Amino acid sequence: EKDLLALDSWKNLWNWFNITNWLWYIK
Repeated sequence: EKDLLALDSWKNLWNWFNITNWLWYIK
């Protein structure tokens, strides 16, 4: 129950990119 595409384990990578956090200053 832990393949490579385990969305439960990928959720960590999708949260890694916090562009909305550093993008707050691009506007």
